[PDB]
Amino acid sequence: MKQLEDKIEENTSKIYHNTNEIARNTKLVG
Amino acid sequence: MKQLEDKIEENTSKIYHNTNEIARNTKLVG
Amino acid sequence: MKQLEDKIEENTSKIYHNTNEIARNTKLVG
Repeated sequence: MKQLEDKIEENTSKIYHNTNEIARNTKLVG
Repeated sequence: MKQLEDKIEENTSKIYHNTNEIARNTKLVG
Repeated sequence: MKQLEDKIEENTSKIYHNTNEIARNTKLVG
């Protein structure tokens, strides 16, 4: 369970940062 | 298993939406 | 464990590719 939870959280964090950078680019292309 | 599967699916959904927004921005920057 | 690990890795790969495309768009909007 716990190492798998660690891997999922690493992906959750990568997704978080990507979502912010996508939003930044969305604003610039507007 | 099942709560972990729930978390993975939440990430799969976030990735799905991000992929669509990235494609949108890709088209605009072309 | 193993099928769940497979699903996590599929997400890790999708995130990898999205990160590269986001970087590409970031450079173009600069």
